[PDB]
Amino acid sequence: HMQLSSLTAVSPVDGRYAGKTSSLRPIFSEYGLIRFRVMVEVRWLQRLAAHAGIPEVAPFSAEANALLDSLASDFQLEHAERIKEIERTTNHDVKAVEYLLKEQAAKLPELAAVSEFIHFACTSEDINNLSHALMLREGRDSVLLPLMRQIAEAIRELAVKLADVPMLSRTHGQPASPTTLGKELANVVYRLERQIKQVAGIELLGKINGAVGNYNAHLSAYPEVDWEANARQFIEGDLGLTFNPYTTQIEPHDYIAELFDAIARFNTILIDFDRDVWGYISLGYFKQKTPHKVNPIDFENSEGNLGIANALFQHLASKLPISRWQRDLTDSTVLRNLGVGIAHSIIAYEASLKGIGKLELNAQRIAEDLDACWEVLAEPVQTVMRRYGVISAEALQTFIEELAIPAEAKVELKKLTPAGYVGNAAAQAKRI
Amino acid sequence: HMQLSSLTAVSPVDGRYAGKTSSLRPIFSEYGLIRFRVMVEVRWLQRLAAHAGIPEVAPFSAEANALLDSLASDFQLEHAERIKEIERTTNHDVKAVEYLLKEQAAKLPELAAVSEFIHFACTSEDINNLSHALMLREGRDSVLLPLMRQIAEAIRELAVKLADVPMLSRTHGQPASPTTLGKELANVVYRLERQIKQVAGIELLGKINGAVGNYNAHLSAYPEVDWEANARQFIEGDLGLTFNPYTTQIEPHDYIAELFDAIARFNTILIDFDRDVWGYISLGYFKQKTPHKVNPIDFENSEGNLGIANALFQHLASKLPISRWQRDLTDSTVLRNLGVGIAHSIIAYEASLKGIGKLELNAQRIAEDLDACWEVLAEPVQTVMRRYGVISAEALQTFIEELAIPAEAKVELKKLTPAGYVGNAAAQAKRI
Amino acid sequence: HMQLSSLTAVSPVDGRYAGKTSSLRPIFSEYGLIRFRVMVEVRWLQRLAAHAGIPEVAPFSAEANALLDSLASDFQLEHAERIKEIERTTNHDVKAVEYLLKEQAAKLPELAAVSEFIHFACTSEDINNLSHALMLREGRDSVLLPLMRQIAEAIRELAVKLADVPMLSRTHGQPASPTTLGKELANVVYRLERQIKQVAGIELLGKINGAVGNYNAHLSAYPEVDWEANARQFIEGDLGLTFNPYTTQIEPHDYIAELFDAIARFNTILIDFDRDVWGYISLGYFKQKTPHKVNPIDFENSEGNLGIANALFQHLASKLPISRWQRDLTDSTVLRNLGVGIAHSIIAYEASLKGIGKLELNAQRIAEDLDACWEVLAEPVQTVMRRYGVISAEALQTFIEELAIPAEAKVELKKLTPAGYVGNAAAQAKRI
Amino acid sequence: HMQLSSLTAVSPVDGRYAGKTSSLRPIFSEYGLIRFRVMVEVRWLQRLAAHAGIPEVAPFSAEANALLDSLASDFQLEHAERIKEIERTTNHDVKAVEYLLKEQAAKLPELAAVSEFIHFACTSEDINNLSHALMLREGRDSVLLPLMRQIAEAIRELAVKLADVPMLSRTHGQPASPTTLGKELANVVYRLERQIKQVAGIELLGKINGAVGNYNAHLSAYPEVDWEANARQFIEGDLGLTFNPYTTQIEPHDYIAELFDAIARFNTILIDFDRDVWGYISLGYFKQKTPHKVNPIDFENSEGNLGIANALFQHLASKLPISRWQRDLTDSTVLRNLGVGIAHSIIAYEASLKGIGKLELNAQRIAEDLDACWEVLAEPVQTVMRRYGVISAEALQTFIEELAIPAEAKVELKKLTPAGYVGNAAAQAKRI
Repeated sequence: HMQLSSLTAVSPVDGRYAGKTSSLRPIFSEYGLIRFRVMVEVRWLQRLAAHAGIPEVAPFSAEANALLDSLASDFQLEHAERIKEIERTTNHDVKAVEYLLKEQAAKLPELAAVSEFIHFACTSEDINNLSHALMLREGRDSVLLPLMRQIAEAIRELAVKLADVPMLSRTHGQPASPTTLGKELANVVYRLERQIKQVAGIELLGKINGAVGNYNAHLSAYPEVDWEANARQFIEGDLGLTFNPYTTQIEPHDYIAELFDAIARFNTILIDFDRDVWGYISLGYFKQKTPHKVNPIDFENSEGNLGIANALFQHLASKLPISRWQRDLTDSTVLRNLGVGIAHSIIAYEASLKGIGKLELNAQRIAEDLDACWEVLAEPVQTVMRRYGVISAEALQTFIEELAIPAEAKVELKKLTPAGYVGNAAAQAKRI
Repeated sequence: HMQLSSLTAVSPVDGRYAGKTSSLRPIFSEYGLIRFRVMVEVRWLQRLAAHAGIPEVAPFSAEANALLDSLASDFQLEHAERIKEIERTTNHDVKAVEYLLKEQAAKLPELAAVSEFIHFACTSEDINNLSHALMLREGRDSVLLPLMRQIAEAIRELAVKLADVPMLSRTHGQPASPTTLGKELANVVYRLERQIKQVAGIELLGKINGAVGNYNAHLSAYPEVDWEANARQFIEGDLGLTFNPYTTQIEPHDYIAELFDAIARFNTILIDFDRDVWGYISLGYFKQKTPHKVNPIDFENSEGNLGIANALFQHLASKLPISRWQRDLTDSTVLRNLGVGIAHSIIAYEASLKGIGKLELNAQRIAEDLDACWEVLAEPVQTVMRRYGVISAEALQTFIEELAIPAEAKVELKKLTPAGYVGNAAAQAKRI
Repeated sequence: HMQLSSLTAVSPVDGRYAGKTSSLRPIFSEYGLIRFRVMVEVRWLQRLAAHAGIPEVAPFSAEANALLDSLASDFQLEHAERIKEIERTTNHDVKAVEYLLKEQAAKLPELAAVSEFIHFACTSEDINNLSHALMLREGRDSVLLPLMRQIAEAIRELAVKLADVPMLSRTHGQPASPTTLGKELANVVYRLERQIKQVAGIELLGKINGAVGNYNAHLSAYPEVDWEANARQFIEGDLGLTFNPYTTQIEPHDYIAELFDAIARFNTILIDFDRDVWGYISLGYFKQKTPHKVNPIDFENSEGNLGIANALFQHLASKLPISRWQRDLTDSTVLRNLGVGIAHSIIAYEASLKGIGKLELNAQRIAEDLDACWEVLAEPVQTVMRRYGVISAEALQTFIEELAIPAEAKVELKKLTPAGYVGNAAAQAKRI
Repeated sequence: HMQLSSLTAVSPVDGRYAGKTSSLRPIFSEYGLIRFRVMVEVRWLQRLAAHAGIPEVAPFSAEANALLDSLASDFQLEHAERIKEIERTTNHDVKAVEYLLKEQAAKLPELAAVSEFIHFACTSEDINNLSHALMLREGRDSVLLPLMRQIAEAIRELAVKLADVPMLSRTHGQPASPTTLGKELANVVYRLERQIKQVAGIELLGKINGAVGNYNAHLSAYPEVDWEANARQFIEGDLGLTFNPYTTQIEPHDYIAELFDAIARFNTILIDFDRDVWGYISLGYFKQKTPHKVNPIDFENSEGNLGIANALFQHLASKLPISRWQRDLTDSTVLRNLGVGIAHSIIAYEASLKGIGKLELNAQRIAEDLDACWEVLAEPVQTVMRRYGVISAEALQTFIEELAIPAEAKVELKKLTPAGYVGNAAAQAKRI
């Protein structure tokens, strides 16, 4: 038997790439799950204390709220370790959270007096689903989106820098009408930013409604309380999530599919970018900074990890929203992997950022391919001939002068070179 | 060699289920692709005719517009057959569309005079991408969304009808706090309608910008025309699509991934429904209308086709937005399958609708399971005991009377039966 | 409503590519399913006639066997059309096959006398599973494997032809130790032929054992007959398939997953080849026969169709072998698509063959890249230095002469050029 | 920042399920990769020492082989830690292995004398591909296959125990001809054992041929050595793997797809079993040992993990065998996940074994459903009537006596009960 460390970890998420994924440890690990379960339970008790229709839980003093707030906003590793020890006796992970809170409540008579209202009328999935939404919110807002925007801005900076650099296009791998290198990078920024907006806009849904979605227990004890209004206030007001009014025992997980589908679309664009840049490197269009070749390993590591991320995202999106009758428990183990596709994504984003920072233009190779391709000028000549109802630089001057076009058109056509035939690529690139 | 018919078709889309998919023949077949290519080319010529900066194409008479409008809005099978014959000579499908329009333009001297402006400055993908967006728009709006809404409304009608029918819940397959059958159906309506809104809201993106995205040819012939403003007017104003300002030779297909991801999420909810209903049938909770068992074949046929649809949607979403450099042509053959996942979806939707229409409540079996499960009343008794700081119908009356709870609580608790312990399921179901 | 033809077909299997998939119409269409159902039923009746333990069915005369053999080995479209008409009354597809055979048996008093033994003791899935295995056998052996072997042999011919052509290798897109173009093609042949052997070796499993796998009905009527021995004789001896002794109502479909996984592996190698050849074309290493560029469209069409084929193969392999309890009917509709992944595969194989036939070496471009890369000779110099314990052609001659290596080694090292540094690539390529 | 432990690990492979996956730490972690790289390098040096055509490396003394054998067969964590420290200076993981071996060789003048032949003529992928094959071999043979066989034998034991227990079948969820519970379990054993044989039979392929597959460096230094024969001897003879004679820089990874496809097929059968058992539990056919319901959580945890395993297996099988030209490096990061699908598989296998061990027959519920379904006897009555050319127990006795069948048939038919109508299910189950 070998002790666990990054050297011995089976998955490279916590192994080879442990340093790239460490920002997810407070969020998606069992520690993070425990952290958010504690937060939800604490806030639920505070909600009952604030609710005048639940007189059995009175408003808390500053002293009692200080203790509760410390558990919900300054959670310590020792609390999670204690919950793991408690779970040895409860054989149930959410019940262990309840008992930790009961142990903490025993420190103050004011909290001990209402210890039986911890988890009041709740089912385990009331705590779990809100925890998952809060985990996804923190992962999305504090880790994933910042890296996504860093990629977009890094590519934008290069697109503007290279906006005026003419470059031969390749369609089906072969010469095509010219563009600029900055324009080809700007195209990627625009696609990535569409998906960033979609990722940021996904509603993160939560519920709190008891065993099967119908507030049965709540209404047996407190028939006069509007539990649906309380649930919406708790979820939207206290927790800052979006309310899901119709559920079974579980929140149905459609929004997780929505979020993972959006991240996967961002990742697909980044795969396309990683492969195109690998190709530009193979052509010698980029070189090493400070010609020394640039090794494309960072783009390749990114590409490999994005494919794994997307395979996990696709599976979770396809499988999570199917649950037998009022639920089966297959989702419990699967939801322990909410951070794994995110981990492979952020490994890839860091790698793509590292690769982008190594890129320096090799203008000589770019110009070499463009000047060797005067065939790209057949298209503008044909289009000008077509307007007026009608290869080498030397041949172009004699051909154009013999055309039945206005002399002003011949003057501009005769000045045409492959590097000049870029349309409005540069203006489009500059304003990305 | 065997002649093609629905009996000999290799794919069941045009074979066994030809009658279920016939509404897609005007849209996603090669006929539909040709139809929309013709429409785009006609509208492009009309756009140039309306554009004062393109004086070489003057506004058309009513007579000339009548001919053009007939091709763009009353397209005939004979025109598509002629395009297929022309393609034998052009060896190029978009070029065959151009030649058909040139043949039609030859009928009127006014149109013949501008025949060289058909396809002016366009690349094949300018026509193809707009065609694909228009195909997806018609398929989504006229075929897919109506069926999706029919499913939601059919389930809503049953949910309201059955809103008051108490039913034992099953979590991990085993008895749980009761609900109503109508509530369990209402949950599905709510999920489906979220995805319907997402499907309807996807932007269908188009571009028209020449060979590589930079208007190179347009600007060589007409340097003074604002071609980007013209493209947005054509796409948003004339065609009613959403403009994509940054592309390569192809429109990058991210929006197709967005649309297919949304349809797939709807389909996942419907798989979940098909399987749950199969389970309710297995329990005998539904019977045949007009007890005669109901055969669940329609739900099973739906479930099978939804899985195929989603596999195709996932592949197209994952693969289409990756294209080498300024494009490779792998997307051309793949985009001929835009209607195939939609076809399997609508086969499944029709089957689910047929199955829903066969369902009739078997109240005896539902009540039998509920009355045989007094264990579900432990939860409300525990919760009431918990509020006040504290199985059979006969045992419940003696147990409750011995509790230290207010007599008003004992009166309500003693009246508890499994069929009565439904929380607010009925009110939630009725307002779906 | 539009009449069905290849122009109006929704799926390109029977649409744009109808001419490429027509060889599957006798096999995987509803016609093919019907054809094989008839074959199985006829052979089953003949098996009972030959079985001395079933005296109620006596051996058939030559006249009666002539009629039966015509249905089982010279099946006509009119019989399938009649079965479709009969199905309008039976509302059951296998029952319609039974009634067609009863109608044919009515033509001869000898067959009419035993018409009630058509389908004797069978369940629908006894007929269906054997039909599916026979469909897969004919599709694999008569269509798929011949095309797979054609690809392997076409690449082999080019590998041997080009075995001596030195070529710069590219690892991570950048120059690496040289190989020969023929060697790089030979590598593909070897991989493809491994998968061909695996495809050909899959056992195609069948069963015939009544409603749930236990011969219940057979044993009630004929308790003294060894029905398991009869089933193995029918399946292995009469039909030439492999016997599956343990099933439920359905044959469990694991072997279909085995077969589809093997075809998918062949297809993955072919995708890799299609993309590598697209790359060699982009480098100008191949040109058009009879330099004129070769358009790589055939490789791109192949690549696109292989991805679709593999997505369908993966879904059917993953979903078919899961069936609720003694079976659910979701497999029935899915198995109508057995030929669809095969269809996309053979579309791709034909396209790859067409592309291979267009390839002609462009020796000038290949030699140009090799001579411009003397850096590849650092590896052999280092290795020779390492053996004995120790860039340009002019610099290499002076560097080698100063080394403390045997003079015989310096003579061979000084003769080193990039095009000569190919190891044993040519000998490996020639013997593929 | 949080220190890594099982509590803080992002992936549940090394987190919640660390205790279930610990047997993979010596194999698939970075430690395991390093361990096998060291083994391959040591054995390669020993191969050169044994090769008379490489006189520069003489046979090793017992003392020198003792040191080398200790590194290759008694590898210590401290060696892997040292390699990680060395990698800080080399910036290259395989080069760090080379330097560790050079440091160890410095301990003995005999080994120091040939330190420059460590890694002689090798490329990094020569070491990596053999390491991967050896990792897969140990994972398959020492961890995966033993658990797979444990599942098969555990189900076999229950199948034989329950071989005589009659049970109503359910097809499309509804009553069907009876079977025995042991027969339904035996069906699973047979399917699982077919896949076990396939998993065990996959060839694990290796190569050792330098930078691009052509032995370029080897032949420059030792033109007279048969390096292909040496490679086959090393791989098949010294390492016990299967030789792959045609590769590029990488071994192409087809065999990894073969292995992962086979494991995935086993896993699909186990998903089917997990779901069927969940269903039998929901029906009350199994209860808790020592009626107390059995909670199906172990089957649900298994089912969830099998789906994740298969998604990873499918992705690696589909992506690994595609590598640009003579290779791209996307496979390097992906191959760090070789153990992750295996980890989710063994988590699921342990869970399924735990669930199987909790199952105890509830004969009362099984008999209750069977006796309430006399409709299953229509099939045997119809079949007997059909042989001779022709519901309740009381109605069956009067109906059978009125039939024109031999009196011996009526005596056996009149004795028919649903629980007796099991065909040969029991004999098939007993011999599994």
